[PDB]
Amino acid sequence: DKLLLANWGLPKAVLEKYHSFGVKKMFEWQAECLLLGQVLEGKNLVYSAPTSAGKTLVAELLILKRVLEMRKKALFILPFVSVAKEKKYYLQSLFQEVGIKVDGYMGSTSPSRHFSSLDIAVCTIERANGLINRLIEENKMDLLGMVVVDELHMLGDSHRGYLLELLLTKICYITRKSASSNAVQIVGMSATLPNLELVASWLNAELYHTDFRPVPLLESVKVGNSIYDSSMKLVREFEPMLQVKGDEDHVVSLCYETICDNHSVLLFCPSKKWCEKLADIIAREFYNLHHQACPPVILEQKELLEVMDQLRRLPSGLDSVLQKTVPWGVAFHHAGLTFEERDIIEGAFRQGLIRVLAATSTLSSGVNLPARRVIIRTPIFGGRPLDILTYKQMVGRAGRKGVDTVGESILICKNSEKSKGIALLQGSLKPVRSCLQRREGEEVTGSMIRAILEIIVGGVASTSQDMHTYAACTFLAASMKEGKQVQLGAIEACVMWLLENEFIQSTEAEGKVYHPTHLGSATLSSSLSPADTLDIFADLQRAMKGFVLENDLHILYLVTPMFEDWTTIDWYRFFCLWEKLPTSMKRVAELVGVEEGFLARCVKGKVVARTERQHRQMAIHKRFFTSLVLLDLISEVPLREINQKYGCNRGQIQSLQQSAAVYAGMITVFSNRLGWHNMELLLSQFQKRLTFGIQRELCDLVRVSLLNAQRARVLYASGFHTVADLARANIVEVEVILKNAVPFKSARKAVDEEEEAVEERRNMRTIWKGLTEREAAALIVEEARMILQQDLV
Amino acid sequence: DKLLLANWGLPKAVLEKYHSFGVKKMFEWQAECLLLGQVLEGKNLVYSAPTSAGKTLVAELLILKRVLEMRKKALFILPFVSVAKEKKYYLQSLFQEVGIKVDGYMGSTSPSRHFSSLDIAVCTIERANGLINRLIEENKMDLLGMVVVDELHMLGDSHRGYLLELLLTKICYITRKSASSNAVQIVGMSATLPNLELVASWLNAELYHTDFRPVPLLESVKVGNSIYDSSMKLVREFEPMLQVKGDEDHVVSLCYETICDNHSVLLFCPSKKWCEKLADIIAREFYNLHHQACPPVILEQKELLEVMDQLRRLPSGLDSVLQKTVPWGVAFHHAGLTFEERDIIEGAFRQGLIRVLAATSTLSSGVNLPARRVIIRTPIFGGRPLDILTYKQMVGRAGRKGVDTVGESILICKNSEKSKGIALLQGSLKPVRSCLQRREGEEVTGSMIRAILEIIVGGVASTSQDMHTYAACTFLAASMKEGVQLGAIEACVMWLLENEFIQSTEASDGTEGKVYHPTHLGSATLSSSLSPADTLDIFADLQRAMKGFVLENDLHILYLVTPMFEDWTTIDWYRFFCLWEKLPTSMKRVAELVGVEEGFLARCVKGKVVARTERQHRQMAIHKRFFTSLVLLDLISEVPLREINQKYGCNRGQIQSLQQSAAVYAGMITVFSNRLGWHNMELLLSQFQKRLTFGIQRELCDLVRVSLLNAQRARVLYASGFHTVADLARANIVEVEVILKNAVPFKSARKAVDEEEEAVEERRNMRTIWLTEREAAALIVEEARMILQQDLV
DNA sequence: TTTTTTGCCCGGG
DNA sequence: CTGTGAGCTTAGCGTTAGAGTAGGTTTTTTTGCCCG
Repeated sequence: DKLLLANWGLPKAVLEKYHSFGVKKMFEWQAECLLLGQVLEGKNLVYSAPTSAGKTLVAELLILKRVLEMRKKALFILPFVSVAKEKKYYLQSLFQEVGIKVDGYMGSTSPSRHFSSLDIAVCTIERANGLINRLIEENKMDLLGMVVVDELHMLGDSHRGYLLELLLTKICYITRKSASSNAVQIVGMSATLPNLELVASWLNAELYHTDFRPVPLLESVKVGNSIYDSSMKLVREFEPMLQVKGDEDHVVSLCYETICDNHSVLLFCPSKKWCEKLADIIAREFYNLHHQACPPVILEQKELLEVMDQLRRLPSGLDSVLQKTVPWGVAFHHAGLTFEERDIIEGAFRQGLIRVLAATSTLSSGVNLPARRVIIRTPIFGGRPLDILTYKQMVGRAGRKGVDTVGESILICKNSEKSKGIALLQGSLKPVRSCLQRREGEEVTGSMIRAILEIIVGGVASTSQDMHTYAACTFLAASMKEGKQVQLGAIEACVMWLLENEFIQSTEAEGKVYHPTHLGSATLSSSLSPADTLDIFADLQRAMKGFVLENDLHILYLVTPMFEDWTTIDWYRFFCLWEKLPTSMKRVAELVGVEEGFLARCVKGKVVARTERQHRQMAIHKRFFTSLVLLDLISEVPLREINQKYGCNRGQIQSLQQSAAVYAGMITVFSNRLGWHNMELLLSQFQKRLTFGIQRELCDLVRVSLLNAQRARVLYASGFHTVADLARANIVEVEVILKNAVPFKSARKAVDEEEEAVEERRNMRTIWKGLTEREAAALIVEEARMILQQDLV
Repeated sequence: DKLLLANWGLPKAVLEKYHSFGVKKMFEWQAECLLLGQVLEGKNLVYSAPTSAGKTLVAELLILKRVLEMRKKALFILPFVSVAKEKKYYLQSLFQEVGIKVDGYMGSTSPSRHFSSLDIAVCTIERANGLINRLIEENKMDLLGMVVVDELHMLGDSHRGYLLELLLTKICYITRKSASSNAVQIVGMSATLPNLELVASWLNAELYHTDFRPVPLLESVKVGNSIYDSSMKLVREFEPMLQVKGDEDHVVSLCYETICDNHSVLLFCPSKKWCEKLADIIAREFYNLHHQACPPVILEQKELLEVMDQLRRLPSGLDSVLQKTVPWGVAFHHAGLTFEERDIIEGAFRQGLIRVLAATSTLSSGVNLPARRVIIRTPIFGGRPLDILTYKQMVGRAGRKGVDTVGESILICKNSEKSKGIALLQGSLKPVRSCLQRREGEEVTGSMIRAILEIIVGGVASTSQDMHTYAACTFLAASMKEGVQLGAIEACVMWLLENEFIQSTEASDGTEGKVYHPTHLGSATLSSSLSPADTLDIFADLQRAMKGFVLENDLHILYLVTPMFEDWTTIDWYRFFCLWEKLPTSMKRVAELVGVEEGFLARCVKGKVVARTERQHRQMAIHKRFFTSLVLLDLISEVPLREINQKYGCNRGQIQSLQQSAAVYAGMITVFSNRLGWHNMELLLSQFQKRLTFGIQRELCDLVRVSLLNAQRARVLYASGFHTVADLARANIVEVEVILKNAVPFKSARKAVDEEEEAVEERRNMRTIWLTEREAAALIVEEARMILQQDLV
């Protein structure tokens, strides 16, 4: 009964919470992983097990042990905000009865407390690195007592997760420089990489690996009728029941085959367009079955009506394809949907009301959504062969906790190029290699630059000897010394780059000693990338030369998120959208460096930049086009009009809203630390406006009149009007309120002013077909009184 | 028995203060004035006495009575800040022992708490008309218990003082409107106008006027050798005691002829330069008399040992002329002297240490200095015939209240001037007339527009029928009913509509006609205390700033915060053109956006300032304000004042008039933008207002001894390390260098793409000091440790 | 021609 | 708008310059940081 969790010294509350939330006994692999000789003595640990096992239970027990016994702050680092929230509630629900002050840093969420009062901080990678920089800047690094790290195999990505090398390297360096019984214990989960012994020995960790699964997975590939296992054993020839030309690979039959068993099918797709198309086809066959009408389909239509009606509450309305599919238990789930459509369709699949769910990779990662069967539609995604890590992560969802006894998965392929499928079933992950590693013919990399930047700006390792001592702690150094048995000259080409771009200063004494500029501290405090800072700071300088206070577009530009290919841009539509801009906004285009000749060149084709002019002219226009969308969001333009106007979609929009609201807070901290306090107040005073939710005190008014919420607010800020009060107000009183609600804009033409600049000031005061307040104050009374005449009935 | 103040039943604490401050018995005209039929009952009072009488003792006893008999608040309205401050401290030391809360609103000094807390507010006219607008807007007029008006004859001054008509009209109108036992007793004091009974009848006041003064006045004209009485009766022929080179009028002998009896002289000159000439001349002859030693002048030089050193102790230094004259008890006093130099010279003259004082009109008004003999150098002043009021204000200074028995005045006149000279003695004040009156061929006057504006915007008399009911309360109407305005009232609202200060509302409450409401430009104009004639420029300057604001430097914020003046100085258009051309492109950019132009600057050198049309008339106002902005920048740029006087040609009196006015304009134009709803521009202006303070703290002034420590560099050192100069000598040069580099805002040494090299040269030249920071950081320690070995002894 | 994913901290009392 | 003496080179003798004065909040009180 060594596996019975009650023996392990858990507090009874947590034991019963595990009895509530989970299972009473650990798996045997978990009992081994906790009992590597020094792990319970505080040795660092790296381990790997399938995600269907109780992967985090080992870490959670190690978290609780250290925080009960050593009573020091712990940091839990997770790859995504959604996982960070899900795990925060789990950890709170598990530990709160013990009083462990769990909170976390993720998205816009913050503890609303100073860190030194928490016990567990749950973080995304971005905010875990940011917090450690501030612990180093505050020199409070002594507070941190543990770090826990999921998906430690992310070290090899240029986009994200290299921060996880820098983060652990900073911890190791400060510890090693102090040490040369652990100050910080590191626990890492790494999904069974090869050369995982290298990651373990780099961290001085114990290593545990198992392939144990609560349920087995039959990975297989389909070509033609033939079904092969991982060994290429032909196990079945498939029958294309419900044979139709509607799918030449008979995807419907593999789904229907499992629908006939009353089990749930998960179906990964190359694209949102293909995913949307494929869910329509499947639903039409369940329509075709039921309207022509072997096992029948069970539809549970009483619940599908509740789900499909609940989706009607959402501001954008129910998707015109979900209207076709959801009545049959067919849905699609991808990041082209809004954030709530995702949450509702996830919950409806977790309970099995939806039984077929077509999806992109958004169900591979970020949400744990297990299924009984996983179908993967092609080995090629876009123009490229599927990442074998994505393949493993997709098929890893085929297991369930006893809801079936096995998992199954099917790669679908054609008979040509079949080996490019089998290469996934027989392959394995590439060895992980740190992004710090230069190519022999190449300049230093942006992650090495940022690694070197952070230490200096925090005042750690200001000497080049200390920079070489830091670099010896990297996973690159551990990887190099293993593989070889040049980095000393890669530091120099970074420090020069940090000098030539003014992030650091050199001071004499024998040698040189380096310090942050304000452009250093600003880059670090905003936790921007240096490569992005040279675009943001170049935009900020050109505003100091002439900031248009007349309107929001110029300051939206400065706070507009930096994205690469946030959409495809139709440069001809952008050219038209710029050409028709109002005068006081076309003046913003000229001042930010948008140019007729560049848009025309981008209409006439496409450009790949070859000069520092061309490399930033793109970065100007791409940022400006993104601001034109943000301008329409704060102007409350309907999203259905934005999508048609810009080619955007309602998922891209909602992520833009969430990103802009954070950029305004970074670039306030950026300008605050460049000392540009006249720009900080303009940005901080605008951070208060760059938000998009309904002010609930107004809600019962905007519920009815569909007026712009500022009109509702002034009709609330004056006289506290409900709709039943607006029906009583005098049309002349409302006209005076509507006239004196706005910030002033004179109607006259000034001397030496173009009338095309005056017309905008008089137009901005109009309320709609050109309703002046004289007229609008009547129509608003007519609307209010005619509605009230139909609401008290 | 009615003359002895003890018999009037004062509270004994105030009797003891009057026994301390002056004569214990009232003058007979004061007892008669206080015993008009109803002035003690509460009826308004208008009275006149020569200013050397106890003119204000009447109003002081009326104040004290009503403030004790009623818990209502007195408002004491005085023509200048100097007399206002003096009256405040007098009234404080008089009433504080009774517990009456006396404070005031003057010249950028304000009470510790809002008017609700006070019993008496002593204020200038413009801060009186300010406060009265706040009492009307707050609807707190019930608090106003009494108004006491000095210099009520100023109602006819078109430049300033007509506000005393608007103020009293609005008090009378709100009294009439609300009441129609006196609600607000107005006590008015005036010089003896011909039509003073009309001013009394307008206020329904009782009238008293008398010629009694304790020291009788002899007026005379010296024409040629010959001295005439007021009747042109010859009294004496004067031959000069002193032979003097080029003293064709014997003015030096006219001074000396009473210096021989130890009596002081006050000499009024047409100009500052003519004062300095005459002070030098008179000093030369008193030196010559003593060097050749007529009776030798007694100089009391032991007392001048303080005064003349105290002028050397002053940061102005002892003026190049004052070095020569002050040892001999000759001084000059005019608006070009720094305010502390005036106070020292006033005190020495009041003590009798100075025995001849030349002055411009600055001692005719706003300063009480008596002298036995007043001499007026010409009947023509500055190309004008001298004003008969100004002459009587000058001559009124003759006679010293208790020291002397007779006052003498000599007007000096040429034989050609005789007709104009005699007319100043035989003449008398012109009848007062309100400036609200149109000339039959002229446009409606700005005094009426500001009158009609304030009622509307304050929420009073919002209908034309009420405007006619207001107009009937003016002193204009009282002037006319004794015997055209019908078009003036309607033309004003036509003007205030065409210039968007008010809103025409066609209210539906009846067919009777329109209602008028404030715009935001109305409220801003009123609550800033600006004239409508100024806010047509202050708006167009501020409106053209919104189109593109240079945050890169202070100059564009200062161009919004400078005072507005006509002929603050002469502008040498060549040394402006040569000085605009010399600006950095950081600031030559601002000149483009502000609207300064070569086609105007290079035309003023070659033509005349006469602007024929509104385009040119504003174009001139752009440039004159920009020139004032350069001077005001240099004052905050720590340019030494001796340089500024060379660079622009202003003087150390105008500079203080600019420093005092600009600090207030930073407040007014905040509130102007605040009411316009331009809350972004308000926040830039409100932050910048924190920098417009010019007094360095003496706690920092220790560091200011160091040659390299600009007040910024001293302050940031004191902020960084609270350093004594001993500690700056103790400091490490590298630590100092780090402090010097950390203190500044970041500016890039790099050039950016699509800059031009001048734009980056200005960032580099702005980062250095008049030395690179490393270089200065050595010299500063070598300087500090050179000081310390000299400072320890 | 086409996928999903992430940074900041304040203001009350 | 005026008037006349203030200013220029060699200096004996040309003609431009020149008065003084004023507007606005927030402010105190209980102080600071956790906890809004």
